[PDB]
Amino acid sequence: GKITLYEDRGFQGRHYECSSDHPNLQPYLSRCNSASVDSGCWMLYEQPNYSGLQYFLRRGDYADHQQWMGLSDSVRSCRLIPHSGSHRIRLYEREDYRGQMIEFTEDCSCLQDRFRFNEIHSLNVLEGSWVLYELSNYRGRQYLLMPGDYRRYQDWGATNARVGSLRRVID
Repeated sequence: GKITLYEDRGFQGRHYECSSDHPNLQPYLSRCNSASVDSGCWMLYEQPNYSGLQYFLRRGDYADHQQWMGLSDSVRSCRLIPHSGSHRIRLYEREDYRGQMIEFTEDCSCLQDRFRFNEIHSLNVLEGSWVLYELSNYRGRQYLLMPGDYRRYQDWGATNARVGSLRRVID
């Protein structure tokens, strides 16, 4: 993967190129207003050490932060999301993997068309990396999920449990 991040809008000002996860971009860039993704799938974070608001970016050019749906010019850590060949996830109605459950191996643009819960309170990533979204059609807050256990909603970094769509990360 390769991404170039620029301080100024329209691919200007001081820039910095990443090829791996970077937990602290502050020594190399004091703001981020445009980005170019040459390869791979990336997650940008508003705060350092993979903290704060998250934004998914795929191969392409982003002339301003609103183009990746950011609300500010704070990008302070990033992750190169790992490729997978298969994806499988389970979502649960309540904490600790109880209540009604649903599984996906495809993208789901609208969770409520399959499930009947505006909120999801635990989940299991069995394969592949996924971006979870607060709202249907891949809108609202974004949360990266990677293979592993998520037993409450605060484990994917949310402060609420709204989930309305789910996308597989693919290159």
